[PDB]
Amino acid sequence: AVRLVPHRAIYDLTLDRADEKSGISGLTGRMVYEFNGSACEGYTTNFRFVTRVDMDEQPQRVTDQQTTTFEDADGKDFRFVNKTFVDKELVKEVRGDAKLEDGKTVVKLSKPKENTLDLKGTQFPTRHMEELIGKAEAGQKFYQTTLFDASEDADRVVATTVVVGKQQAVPDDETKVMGKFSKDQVWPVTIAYFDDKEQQDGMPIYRINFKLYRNGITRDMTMDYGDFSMRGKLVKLDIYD
Repeated sequence: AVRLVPHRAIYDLTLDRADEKSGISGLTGRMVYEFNGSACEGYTTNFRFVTRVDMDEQPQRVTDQQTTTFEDADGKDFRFVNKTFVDKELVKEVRGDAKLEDGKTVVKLSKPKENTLDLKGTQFPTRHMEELIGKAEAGQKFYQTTLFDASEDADRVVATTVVVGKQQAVPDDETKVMGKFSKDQVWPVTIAYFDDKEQQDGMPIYRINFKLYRNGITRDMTMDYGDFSMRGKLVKLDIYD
């Protein structure tokens, strides 16, 4: 019984920490997230991820990831498109479908190649987000689950461990931008992503920390990619009707 609010949110990306291994000297970027739909309607998610990464030796590299998804009301279907541009050239495109039928996840992909995949039964991003809020509202602070998000190659189920903290409402730069929801409580949330196939030290493949609102909005993002981490700060929030 969670009602995610339709909105457009623009985040400004900055470099948090850089490993020597990474070779990254700078990273500025932006992310634009738009989410619309309804339990009756369904959910449409549009997002673009742009990172300008500086390398000392090399010329700048600007990666633009553009994606669009749709998830059905019942949460049994999930349509997805992944485009990735490197210095303005489309270098990767991922496009397919997945359905929740027979406690299995059948993934039908249009691109790069035409392929079907029976995977482990799971949940999709809107449902998972909804479960995160519910568990949080009901006082839960630690749990394990799986997810299919159609990121990277869209060929697997990811185990996600969620850790929730105490509700806080500390006004910051992000809050001023938001408006009416600016004075609402948030839950600190850390999601660590694990894959069964291999872990270097049982390390998660990716980890993100964020502050989450009851209505699905999030801010104060930090993405740990391993060697390097990125920061995402909300800079503009548009609340739809």
